[PDB]
Amino acid sequence: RTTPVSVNYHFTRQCNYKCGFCFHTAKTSFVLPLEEAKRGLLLLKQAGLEKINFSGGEPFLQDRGEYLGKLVRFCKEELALPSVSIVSNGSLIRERWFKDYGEYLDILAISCDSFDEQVNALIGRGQGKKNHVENLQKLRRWCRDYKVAFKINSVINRFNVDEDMNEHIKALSPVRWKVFQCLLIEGENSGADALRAAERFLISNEEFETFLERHKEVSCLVPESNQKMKDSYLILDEYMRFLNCTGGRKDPSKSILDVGVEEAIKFSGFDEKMFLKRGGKYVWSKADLKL
Ligand SMILES: Nc1ccn([C@@H]2O[C@H](COP(=O)(O)OP(=O)(O)OP(=O)(O)O)[C@@H](O)[C@H]2O)c(=O)n1
Ligand SMILES: Nc1ncnc2c1ncn2[C@@H]1O[C@H](CSCC[C@H](N)C(=O)O)[C@@H](O)[C@H]1O
Ligand code: SF4
Ligand SMILES: [Cl-]
Ligand SMILES: [Cl-]
Repeated sequence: RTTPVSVNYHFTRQCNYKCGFCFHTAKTSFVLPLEEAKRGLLLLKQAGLEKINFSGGEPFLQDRGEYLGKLVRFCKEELALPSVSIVSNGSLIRERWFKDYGEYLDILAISCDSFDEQVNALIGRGQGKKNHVENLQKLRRWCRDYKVAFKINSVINRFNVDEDMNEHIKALSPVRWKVFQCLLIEGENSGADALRAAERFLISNEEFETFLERHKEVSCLVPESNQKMKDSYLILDEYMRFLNCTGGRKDPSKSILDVGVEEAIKFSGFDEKMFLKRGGKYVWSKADLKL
């Protein structure tokens, strides 16, 4: 009964950053061959896909960004998907990629948890070599130049919960600013079998709400508490298995490449009502936006 309208494909678990709360960790080095990823994406389109978001891991890592670029163009041009988006740490994105693939990308989301360099060092977002605020503005201006909608994602955690980001976010003029409460996922950032330990990053719901109220002036803010975020996505892992988070883990279905979309998605644990409640359906085609 679940139509895969908007799906996240975490095609790699490799990353070049070390965020201490990371909930999608470097557990394998498996990435599908490009042709098999395309086959899976076609299956999703035949099942009703409208929006694909490429995630990870850091999606720009694979084949020096060309794997991601080829999938972006395939989805936009061959599948005719209404929306093709990416969530990225932004560290590896070069102007050449915009020249080659930007036409086909609706939305580029860059994760930015703080505009303070010491906070980003506490979190593990890079090694502070780049001027982070300038790099974000550089990507934002390339999104302007190459006509891609710009989005920012922030994880609200112990180290940025008191931060005032109003001016910095407005200066980047995003179409969408997703504000996530830091989320615990067993086997990723919690428990004995996890590469990360997010407990020391967590904040209460009350603290999260205080952050939201501080940023009411930002029109593009989309808030996601733990309850709004945990089960409200369709998440495909690097084997194109749906990850079910209803048990606090990322429990994989069988692969859509083996059993098909309809069989696998029955085990996704997707909460469609919450997907809608958090604003998961929106004007997501850049051709329908005013950039
Ligand atoms: N329990 C969860 C919930 C979400 N995610 C991942 O967290 C990221 C959230 O990024 P977001 O910008 O919200 O994803 P989109 O699908 O692009 O969001 P939207 O379409 O609402 O803009 C996604 O890769 C999602 O799959 C996750 O790994 N585990
Ligand atoms: N424990 C956690 N709770 C909430 N959001 C988290 C999280 N760990 C990671 N995220 C967010 O989930 C999204 C996808 S993470 C993978 C994409 C890319 N490496 C990136 O960081 O943007 C990012 O916006 C990231 O900041
Ligand atoms: S949240 Fe940080 S560590 Fe996790 S995949 Fe994104 S950049 Fe990498
Ligand atoms: Cl079609
Ligand atoms: Cl919320």
